[PDB]
Amino acid sequence: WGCVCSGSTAVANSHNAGPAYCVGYCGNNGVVTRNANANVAKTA
Repeated sequence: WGCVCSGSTAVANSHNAGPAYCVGYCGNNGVVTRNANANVAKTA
């Protein structure tokens, strides 16, 4: 189960995806962050 969110846990699981899929919820923090997120899921 690889699901990350750039806010809270309630929203993190709200979207989710799966152990086979990788999702990285980003915002207006920076391009780097948008990548770090997907990095935590893609690996999860």
